Amino acid sequence: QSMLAVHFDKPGGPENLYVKEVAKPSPGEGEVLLKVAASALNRADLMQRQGQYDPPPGASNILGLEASGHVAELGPGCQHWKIGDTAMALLPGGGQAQYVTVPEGLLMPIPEGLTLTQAAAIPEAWLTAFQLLHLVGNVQAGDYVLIHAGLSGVGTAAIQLTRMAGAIPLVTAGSQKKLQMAEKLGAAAGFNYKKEDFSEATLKFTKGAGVNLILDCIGGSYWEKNVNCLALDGRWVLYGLMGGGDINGPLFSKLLFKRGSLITSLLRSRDNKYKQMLVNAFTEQILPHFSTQRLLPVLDRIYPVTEIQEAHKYMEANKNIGKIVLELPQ
Amino acid sequence: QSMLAVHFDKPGGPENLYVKEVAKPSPGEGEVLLKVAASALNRADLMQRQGQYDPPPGASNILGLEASGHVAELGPGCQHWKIGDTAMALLPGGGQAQYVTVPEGLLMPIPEGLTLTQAAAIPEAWLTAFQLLHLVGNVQAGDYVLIHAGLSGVGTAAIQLTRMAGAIPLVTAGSQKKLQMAEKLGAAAGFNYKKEDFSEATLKFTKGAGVNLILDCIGGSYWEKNVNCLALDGRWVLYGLMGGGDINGPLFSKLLFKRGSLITSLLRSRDNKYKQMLVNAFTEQILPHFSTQRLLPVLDRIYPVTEIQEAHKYMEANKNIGKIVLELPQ
Ligand SMILES: NC(=O)c1ccc[n+]([C@@H]2O[C@H](COP(=O)([O-])OP(=O)(O)OC[C@H]3O[C@@H](n4cnc5c(N)ncnc54)[C@H](OP(=O)(O)O)[C@@H]3O)[C@@H](O)[C@H]2O)c1
Ligand SMILES: NC(=O)c1ccc[n+]([C@@H]2O[C@H](COP(=O)([O-])OP(=O)(O)OC[C@H]3O[C@@H](n4cnc5c(N)ncnc54)[C@H](OP(=O)(O)O)[C@@H]3O)[C@@H](O)[C@H]2O)c1
Repeated sequence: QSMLAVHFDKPGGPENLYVKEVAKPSPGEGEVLLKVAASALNRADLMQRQGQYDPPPGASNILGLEASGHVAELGPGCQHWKIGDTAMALLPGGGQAQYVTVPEGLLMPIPEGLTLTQAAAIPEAWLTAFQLLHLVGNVQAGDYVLIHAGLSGVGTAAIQLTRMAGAIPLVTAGSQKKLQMAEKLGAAAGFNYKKEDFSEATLKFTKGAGVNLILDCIGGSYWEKNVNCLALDGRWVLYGLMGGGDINGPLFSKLLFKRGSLITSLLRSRDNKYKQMLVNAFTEQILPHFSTQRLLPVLDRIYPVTEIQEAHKYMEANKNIGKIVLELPQ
Repeated sequence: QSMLAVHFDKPGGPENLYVKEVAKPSPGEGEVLLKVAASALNRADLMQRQGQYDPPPGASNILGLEASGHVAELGPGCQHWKIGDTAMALLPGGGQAQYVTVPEGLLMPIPEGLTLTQAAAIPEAWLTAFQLLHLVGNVQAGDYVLIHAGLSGVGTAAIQLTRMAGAIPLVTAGSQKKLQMAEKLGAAAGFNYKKEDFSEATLKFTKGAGVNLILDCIGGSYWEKNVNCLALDGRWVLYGLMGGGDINGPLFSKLLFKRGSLITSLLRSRDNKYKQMLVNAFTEQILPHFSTQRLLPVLDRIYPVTEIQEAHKYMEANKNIGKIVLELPQ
């Protein structure tokens, strides 16, 4: 069989996005085929669509870093999961489509009480936020954590995970509205990067001690401000370059002066061993809290997958607060 | 009593250095007074003398980040150490003098068989190298470790400690001679930063995988080269800014692409708790290997403390291979 999948022939704007009848993949050894109910947009999608962000080698060229669905088929050497079981997955790509193969290790249960659509807002944002906060930035209770793009899907995951880890989430965002949501999800403070200097506001908030952890998906444009409000021994976790990757200035002096760590994370390009570790770590540590202090997947808009174009337009606009989810015909 | 101590009234060149009769300090609570036999030069001394590098608050304004000597007196509340016991210490300053107080936790035994003078070449270089390699850069067996200023005192410590940890030390240095020493101390490779591009040579040596750990005391001037030859997941340990602290270019893109960590270490500015931890860690893990695969303090020149001027001149010249040690009249 073939399947319906989000597709763009040439990179460029959202205009290039359509849904196409494409080859339904086949489970290789040790993976399941997920019949996707929903996949969410990630920023990676916009950049991949723009042709800046080629997918990882081995990963499928189809958009979609995550998917919730039903275990359709099973590859050889499986393994726990039944054919029919609803699950969500972190994917290296291929989620904005009706099927996607997933190594069963990365399949996560859909938390009791959540819809497939809500669950589609979890894998990427939350495994990343979790990766950033625990594995990479090593957040401890009492840490002040500065979360940029606070109402990105990752941002909104991070705010909550920061709280869950007993840490103090400070967010930035470019919208009055977004900050309000951030506060509603647990942000101890929200700074509007268009309206004030988040560096001076953070030091204010932290009584000059600064932040132990910066989750930075902006990078360059925010670098001076970031190192400035970094605490001594502060982990500065760079995981996006929305504000460019260029640096011009005394980053080394400034970072060294703060005994700073500029730790970079990518998750998409990681190997299975790492993702399974993360996903096992996440499944044990974080996932159960989507049912219970309860973790809330933050969905902004749901689109049918045929409206991928308008979904990308919408995220390109930075209008979304948390996850834009795309629903696949079944 | 007063004592003879290295001193500079105004910062500037080595010309400003003399030995002066200064106040002999008094052990505060929980510290010992060390009668210094030898102290070594560190680069910190040249910068402190130049007035770039003020000493830590609380620390003495006298040069000398280390000292070997004899426990002269004991403060109240001691934790082990007797008055007369020979010991060496990591110091925040005050070592290039006839006495210096030290929290007994930072006093380390002088390895059986080493002279006080040789021991004076250990604390700083080796506690730093150890800090950099284990606590900060977390070296594992099999790691390729790129050590810049390979025949700095730290460099020469690091080469050996890298080997001890089962890691592969690659060094850079600006001297044909220095590389030879580096090889003699265990450097798997030596690159001459004046004669070749250490980035292309390192990738060559590492068959394109690059280095898991860069001990970088140069920083800016070497940054492009450094991130270039960094391995995936590579810790880039910045602990000096000899080659400037300015960055101009896509460090973030390049680092993020390598899932690099730019981790900065300072040791001088650390609190006692940290230094004791480090020193206990070092004393348990590394110190015994100065007697036994045997760790060799690398002394280049010994000067009497009255020749501090010529010692600083000598280090300012980058002529030293390993530690320039200064001996104090007794
Ligand atoms: N490397 C990894 O492991 C990994 C994994 C997943 C995602 N990411 C990255 O994490 C970030 C968010 O991902 P997502 O898909 O959840 O994001 P999203 O849903 O697109 O939200 C991102 C938000 O970034 C903010 N932003 C954009 N440009 C900015 C700028 N120049 N300065 C300040 N803020 C800016 C916008 O909100 P406001 O301006 O209103 O706050 C935008 O809504 C992206 O950089 C993405 O590339 C990284
Ligand atoms: N932050 C900390 O925790 C800490 C603690 C102790 C020391 N340090 C730092 O570690 C470095 C070495 O300390 P040390 O006292 O052992 O050093 P040292 O005895 O002075 O040796 C340093 C060597 O650096 C090399 N060098 C100088 N400028 C350079 C440049 N622009 N490019 C490349 N190489 C250059 C020179 O040798 P070649 O050019 O011939 O190789 C020089 O001999 C210094 O940067 C010092 O500040 C840091």
